[PDB]
Amino acid sequence: GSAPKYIEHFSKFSPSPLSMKQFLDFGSSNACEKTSFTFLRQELPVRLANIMKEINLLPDRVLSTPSVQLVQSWYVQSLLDIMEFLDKDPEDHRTLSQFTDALVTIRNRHNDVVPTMAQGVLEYKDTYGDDPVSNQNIQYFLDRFYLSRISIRMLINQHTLIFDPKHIGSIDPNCNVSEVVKDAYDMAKLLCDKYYMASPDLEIQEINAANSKQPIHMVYVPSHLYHMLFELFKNAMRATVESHESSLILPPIKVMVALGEEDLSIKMSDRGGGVPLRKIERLFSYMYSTAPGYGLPISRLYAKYFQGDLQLFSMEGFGTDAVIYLKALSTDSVERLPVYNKSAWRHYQTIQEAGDWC
Amino acid sequence: GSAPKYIEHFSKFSPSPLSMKQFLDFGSSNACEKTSFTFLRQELPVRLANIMKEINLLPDRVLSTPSVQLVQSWYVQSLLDIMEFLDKDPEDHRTLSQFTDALVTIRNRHNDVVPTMAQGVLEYKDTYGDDPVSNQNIQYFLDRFYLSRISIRMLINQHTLIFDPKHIGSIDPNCNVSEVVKDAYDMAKLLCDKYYMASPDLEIQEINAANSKQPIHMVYVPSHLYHMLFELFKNAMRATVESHESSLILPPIKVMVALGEEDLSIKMSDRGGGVPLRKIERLFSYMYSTAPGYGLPISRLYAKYFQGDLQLFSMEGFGTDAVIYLKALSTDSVERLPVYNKSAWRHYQTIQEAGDWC
Ligand SMILES: CC(C)c1ccc(COc2ccc(CC(=O)NCCN)cc2Cl)cc1
Ligand SMILES: CC(C)c1ccc(COc2ccc(CC(=O)NCCN)cc2Cl)cc1
Repeated sequence: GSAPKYIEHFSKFSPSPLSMKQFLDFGSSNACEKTSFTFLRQELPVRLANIMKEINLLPDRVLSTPSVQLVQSWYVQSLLDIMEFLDKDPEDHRTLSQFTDALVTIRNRHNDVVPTMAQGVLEYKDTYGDDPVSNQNIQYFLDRFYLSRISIRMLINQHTLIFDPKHIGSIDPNCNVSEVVKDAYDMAKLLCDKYYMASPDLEIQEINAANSKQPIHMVYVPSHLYHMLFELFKNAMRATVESHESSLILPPIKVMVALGEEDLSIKMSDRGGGVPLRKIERLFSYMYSTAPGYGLPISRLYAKYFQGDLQLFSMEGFGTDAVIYLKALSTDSVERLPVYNKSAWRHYQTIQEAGDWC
Repeated sequence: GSAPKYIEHFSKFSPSPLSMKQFLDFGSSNACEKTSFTFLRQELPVRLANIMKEINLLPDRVLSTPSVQLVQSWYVQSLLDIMEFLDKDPEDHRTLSQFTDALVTIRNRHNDVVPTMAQGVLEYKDTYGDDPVSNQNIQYFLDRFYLSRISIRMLINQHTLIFDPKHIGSIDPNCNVSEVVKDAYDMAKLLCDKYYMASPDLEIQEINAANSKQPIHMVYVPSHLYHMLFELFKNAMRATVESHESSLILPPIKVMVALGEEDLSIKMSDRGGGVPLRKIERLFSYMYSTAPGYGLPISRLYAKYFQGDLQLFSMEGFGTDAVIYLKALSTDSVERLPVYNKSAWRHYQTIQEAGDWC
C-alpha cells in the first residue's frame, strides 16, 4: 500500500534524456549490464512515476473510466516490479538475470496500452462529446503519454536485446534509409494488392548534398523508421487507388531522401487526390480520428522522439506530400521527453468559452 | 480631448466580417455609396478602436517607445477624422465626397505603418533582448495588428476605387491565377537579372480536378495574390541562384495551381538548397527576422485574411516548397478579423520560466 508514496518520490526527479551517442555506449559490446542495471533501476521508476503523476491529474470523469484505471494499474504494477531491485546488488549474475526477466514481463504487460487508451477516447466522445477543448486536452495528454511510453520501451528494448555485433540493440549505426523505405513499401504493396488487386509502383531518389552519389546512411532505430514509413505508404496507396478506380493509370508514389548538413529528410509524394486543408488538421487528432486509427499521430511521435518531426501538406484535387524530418547527426539525436511541472499542470486549465477572433 | 472615450465606446462593438460575396454586392454597380458610407461610418471606428484598445494593453516599456506612440497617434487622428461624419447625412453629394477625401488622407497617413512598427521591434531587441517569450508576444501582437490593418485598408480601397465595370474595386470576380503567377514571376526575374545577371526559368502546371483542361479562375483580390507570389518568387530565385553559383545549371521554379472542391492551392517549388527544419520556424518571426524583412509573415496574413494560409517546407540539401492555400469558393471567402476580448487579454500574460518538456 505504498504506490502513491513512490510515485510522489520519483516524480520529484526529472527523466534523463540520452543521446544516440550515449545509447551506443551503454550498448557498446562489453559495457557491462551492471551499468545498465544500476542506471535503469533509477531511470525507469522516474519515467514511470512522472507519467503516472500526470495521469492522476486528469479529471475524475476521465480517471474513473475502466480503461484509464486499467492501464494506470499496469503502470503501478510495473513500478513495484522494478522497485524490488533498488536494494539489490549487481555482481550477482542472478540479480541481473531476473531484472531482464522483469523487464520483458513489464513489456508484455503494456503491449495493449494504445488500443486500451483509444477505448477511453471513444468512451469519452459518447459520454461527454467531441468539443474542440476536449480534443485539445486529449491531444495534449496522449502525445505526452504515448511519447513517454515510446521512450520507456526504448530503454527496455535496448537492455533486453543487448544483454541476452553490428547492430546495437534496436539501433543500426549504419542504417541505409532507402533500404528501409523499400521494405515498408513492399509490405504496404502486399496488403494493397490483397485488398485492391492493384497497387502503385515506387520511385526512390536520394540527394546526398555533400557527397553526390554516396548512399545515404544514418545512426537510427530502423524499426521506428519502418513504422512511420509503413503508415505513410498505407495512406498514400489507399488514396491513390481509390481516387483512380475509374482511371486506368495508377501513378507511382515518389520518395525523396535528402541528406543536408543537419537534416535527413524523407518526402513521400502521392497523386491520391489530396485532402482539403481543413481536414488535414483533423488527421493528427486522436479524438477526431476515432470511431464509431492513430497511425499518423503516433508516427509523428516516433519522429519527434529523437528531435525530428513528421508533417503533411496536400493539394486538394491532386495529391499529398508527407515528410519525415530526422536529425542527420548522432550528436543532435537526443531523446525528447515530457516532464511533470507546474508548466504542465497549467496546460489542463483550459476554460474556453468565446475566442479572441470573430 | 475625448479619444479615450470613443475608443472605449467603439471597442465595445465587434467588427463585422464581410464575405467575398457581400463585397461584390456593396460594390455592385449602382449599390449607392450611401449604403457604403453609412456602413463605413460605423465599421471603421469599430475596427480602429478594437486594435487601439489592444495597443494600449501593451507593456509600458513598449508603449512609451517613439514608434508605437507615433502610429498610435495616426490611429487616433484617423478615428477623429471619421467621427466627423456620424451626425452627417447622406443625400448631400458633398458629405459623401468629403468622406472619400477623408479616407484617402487616412490611407496616406498610415502608409508607413509597417516599417515604423518594425523600428519598434529593432528597438525592443536591443533595449530588452530577444528571448522566446518576447518573440511570442511580438508575434502575437503584430499578426493581429497587421491583419487588422490589411482589413481596414480593404474596406477603404473598396470604397475609394468604386466611388470615384468588370473589376469590383480591388476584386476580380474572374481572376486567372496563372496570369498573376506569371506577372509576379516576371517582376521577380527582372530584379533577379539586375542583381545576379542570371535567373531561373518558370514552369507552370495546373490541375483543374473537376474540369480537366479548363483554365483555373477564382473570385479574389489579385493584388493580395501578387504580393504573396512576388515575395515567394524573390526568395526562391535568390536561393536558387546563390546555391548554384559554381554550378552552371540553374534549375527552374516549378509552380502548380490546383483547384479542388474547396481549396485552390498554389505550390512554388525550388531547388535552392533548402533550409534546415529549425530555421524554418524563424523565417516567419517578426523578431528573429529583424536587423541590425517581413515579406513572409505579412504574406501569410494576406492569405489568412480570406480564410487561406501560407506554409513552407523544405528539404535541406535540395529545395523548398511554398504553398499558398486559398478558398476556392466565394461563399467560403470571409474576412478573418481579430477582436479585443478577455480571451485576447489573457494572451499577454505569459510568465514563462521553465517549460513542460526537458
Ligand atoms: C482515455 C484518455 C486518452 C483520455 C480521454 C479523455 C480525456 C479528456 O481530458 C480532459 C477534458 C476536458 C478538460 C477541461 C476541463 O474541464 N478540465 C477540468 C476538469 N476537472 C481537461 C481534460 Cl484533461 C483525457 C484522456
Ligand atoms: C513595436 C511593436 C511591434 C512591439 C514591440 C515589442 C513588443 C513586446 O511585447 C511584450 C513583451 C513581453 C511580454 C511579457 C511580459 O512581461 N508582460 C508583462 C508586461 N507588463 C508581453 C509583451 Cl505584449 C510588442 C510590440
